Amino acid sequence: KVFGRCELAAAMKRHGLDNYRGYSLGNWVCAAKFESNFNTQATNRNTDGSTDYGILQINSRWWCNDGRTPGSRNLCNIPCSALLSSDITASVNCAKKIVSDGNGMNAWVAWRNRCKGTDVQAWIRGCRL
Repeated sequence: KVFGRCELAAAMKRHGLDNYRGYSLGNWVCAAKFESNFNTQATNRNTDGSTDYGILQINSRWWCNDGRTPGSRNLCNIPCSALLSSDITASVNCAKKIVSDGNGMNAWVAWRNRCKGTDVQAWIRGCRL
């Protein structure tokens, strides 16, 4: 499923992301934009044999099990296929685990280079939330 901007802001808000570990709703919407263009079915294969899954492009090496990645740690305790549902819940729950660590949202390369330090509140402007 490809989410509208405001539809996504709503679902993320509903799932408890606003100000989660100090990151405002706009940071999360901006991350999803540049990671996946709001597409829940986005996939991207990597060199090391791993794959990034779903709306926030979460990687199979540490965070989810796809059965195709050597030494997967599955820290979010989910099959990577869960990250490809039209329902964003699994991606949010995994994102919460990822962001709770020292690296914060810096774990997401596209957030770090496109959203970090910008006027991210713009990403929820217009939305009735």
